[PDB]
Amino acid sequence: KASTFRRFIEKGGEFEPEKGRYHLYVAYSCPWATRTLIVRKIKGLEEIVGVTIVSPLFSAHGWPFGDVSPFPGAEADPFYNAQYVRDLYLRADPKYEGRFTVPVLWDKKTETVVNNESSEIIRIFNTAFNEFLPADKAAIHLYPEALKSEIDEINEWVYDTVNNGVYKAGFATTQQAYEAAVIPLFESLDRLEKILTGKDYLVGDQLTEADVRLFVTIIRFDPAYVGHFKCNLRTIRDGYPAIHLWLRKLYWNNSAFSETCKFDHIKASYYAQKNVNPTLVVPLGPIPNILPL
Amino acid sequence: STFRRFIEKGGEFEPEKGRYHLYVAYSCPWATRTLIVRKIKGLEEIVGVTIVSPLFSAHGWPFGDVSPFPGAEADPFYNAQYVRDLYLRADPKYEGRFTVPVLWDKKTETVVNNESSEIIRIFNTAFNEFLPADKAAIHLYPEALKSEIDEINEWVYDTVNNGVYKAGFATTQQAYEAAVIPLFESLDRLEKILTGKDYLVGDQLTEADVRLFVTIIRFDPAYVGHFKCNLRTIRDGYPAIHLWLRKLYWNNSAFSETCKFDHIKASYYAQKNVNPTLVVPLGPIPNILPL
Ligand SMILES: N[C@@H](CCC(=O)N[C@@H](CS)C(=O)NCC(=O)O)C(=O)O
Ligand SMILES: N[C@@H](CCC(=O)N[C@@H](CS)C(=O)NCC(=O)O)C(=O)O
Repeated sequence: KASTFRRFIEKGGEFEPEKGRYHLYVAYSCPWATRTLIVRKIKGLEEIVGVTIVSPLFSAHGWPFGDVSPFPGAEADPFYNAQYVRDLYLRADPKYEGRFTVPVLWDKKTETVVNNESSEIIRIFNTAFNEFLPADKAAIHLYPEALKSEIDEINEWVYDTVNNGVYKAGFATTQQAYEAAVIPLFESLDRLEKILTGKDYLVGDQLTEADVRLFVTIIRFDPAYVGHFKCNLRTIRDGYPAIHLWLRKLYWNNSAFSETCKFDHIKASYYAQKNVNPTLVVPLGPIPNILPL
Repeated sequence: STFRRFIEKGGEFEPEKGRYHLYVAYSCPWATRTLIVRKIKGLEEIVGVTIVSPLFSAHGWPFGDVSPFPGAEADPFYNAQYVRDLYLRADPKYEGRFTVPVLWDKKTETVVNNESSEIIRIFNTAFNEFLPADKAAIHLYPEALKSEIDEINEWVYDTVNNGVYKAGFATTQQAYEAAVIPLFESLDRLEKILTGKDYLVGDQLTEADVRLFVTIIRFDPAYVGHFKCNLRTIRDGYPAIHLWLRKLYWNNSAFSETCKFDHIKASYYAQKNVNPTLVVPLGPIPNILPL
């Protein structure tokens, strides 16, 4: 089901570019939301766009805030005493009938959802706030014109077979559906492994959003997807050395990627999914969550 | 286990060819012990075997005609539908568990022994009169090594053979962690023992290797994922264990001919209480890496 709040932050538009007006609601466990946290740090937007961390322990009413479901690092809603993320959506639109997903890019002025599509939120962040940033941060652009077509091409099959692929495998309820998802997933990892052989970045020998969008899946792979989602033909760390190297360089050499990566949130969210893991036990491995360089 | 008799000249169960029969599941590591030793000792035409379905049911282990699965067999002797039918033929008032392995006596129609650690010891000597000289000479629990074998078996049994189950069937975070940490500590200890060695004890194959093997061969294919025994894998975390394991599997056909990874994975991942989706993962690929 596609996200249905698809607005932008544009001069003269509904959502004028401003400092201290827009706010992200996210779960650290969610790769889609983590995309927006990574790009928020890359672009130096921490004092321009606020963030609230919901509890990673998904509930019968959806994402709870940290007062409802305490967890280290999870926060109460600062603004409306919202108890679950759905309260934000119903505040924005009492008749809303979509899903109550994170990430939420929220407008505090008009009290509505600007955009709840991670792929668009991170593109908003490329330019919408540049006037509020120092020159070096303003210049960063993870979706530049010259590389857009190439980025779109690799994004298309990474999204379908890898970003969504792990879920297609993990949430499959038949053997047939599981196999139909996990095989194209690992074929695409085989392909990414070739593309990344001898390279630090997927596109253009520079960091782009294609890297960000892949990273949020791959960083969760050995710690959660291999076991919980049965994506276990091989691991990243032992089966895919070019991807493994690319992953570790992003994580260990760029604080935007490590400081937004909370492996305890990640593992707690996935392994609390009772329909898949009814014992609710969280495995202690793999050790470590990500190997050093 | 409560049938604990032996096969001895002059005893209740005389050593004979064609009289005793094993009922086993390929998925069960305890039962696989008896299959491995059966082949090591060349007993295939002396002690029969029937393979039950790995698809454990509400009535226990079914036979292959009840719950078909490649390689699972019908009961040849009593049209048994489930393993419990053998136990109840032996003792209608039996109140124990209907476990495999079963070492069965076709003559008196009873369970001689349903304890794997004793079945494989019976196999060291009880049938030697029926064997060629080279098979007869094999003894996997020899007097000179017994004390050392017993020492390693004690903690392998407690923390590794049983440990994977203590971890996988724990229902609290606390109990899982209490089981999985000693499991991997004991793997660390075994890794040191096996560095530069082909065998755990005495530079020769013993029952200690067999009893460890049945757990380790199931480790990357099932225990890591299904039982959350995932601090590290054998193949990438434990090179000395991995080498020992691969030499046994690839160089001694008793260990490969009796290793059915499809049965192994089907049994574990059909356990609804742990894996309600019932999906069987396609990995790891391969089940065991080559030498
Ligand atoms: N297409 C959205 C997907 C966001 C999404 O699916 N988030 C999940 C968490 S990983 C969520 O909030 N699920 C709650 C639900 O679907 O009810 C995006 O990329 O931002
Ligand atoms: N102590 C016995 C254990 C045998 C055992 O537990 N077998 C399991 C399969 S791995 C079984 O048959 N479980 C059926 C049950 O408990 O009902 C031995 O080592 O032979």
